[PDB]
Amino acid sequence: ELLKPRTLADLIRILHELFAGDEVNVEEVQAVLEAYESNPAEWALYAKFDQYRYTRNLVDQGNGKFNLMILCWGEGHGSSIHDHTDSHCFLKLLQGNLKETLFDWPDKKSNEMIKKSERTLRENQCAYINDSIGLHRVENVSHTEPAVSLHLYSPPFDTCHAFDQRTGHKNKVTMTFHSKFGIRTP
Ligand SMILES: [Fe+2]
Repeated sequence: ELLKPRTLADLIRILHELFAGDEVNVEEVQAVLEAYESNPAEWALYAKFDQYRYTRNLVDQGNGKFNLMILCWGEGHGSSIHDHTDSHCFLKLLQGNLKETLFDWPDKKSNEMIKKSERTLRENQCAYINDSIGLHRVENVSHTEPAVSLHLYSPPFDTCHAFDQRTGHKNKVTMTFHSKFGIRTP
């Protein structure tokens, strides 16, 4: 029985129930994430920016079956084109806007990866990606406004691949947490 999360803490409680089982109802999880109304005071602890690139800040370790984290994107900060390592990946905007560009999995032949589409994710919207949908790049194209997003992955993963837009060639990247539970982890 999906109810509106009153706060980030409440959202976290609800996610624990939604992942209590072995499977994931994606539309339910997306609906719940979207229904949470971003309250900057509730997530200020996790919103740790870096001047040069976006940061990943662990919020909740889940129950074995998922991770929840907050990503902070300075003006002009973006990601590589990348996958999500056979996991569900939900992205909800907490502040500002991000541009998401979608790409197809490349062919083994070296070739330019051409975008299949792009959209602007706006405050409070929750997007979903998984490998069956494709690859994406996410960027804060704003010149004046930082962005903050809330990400949920299941199962958790700490490696992914970055793709070279010119060739489609991939390289494994190990993902790191800038902070965990509000504590900077260098
Ligand atoms: Fe991503």
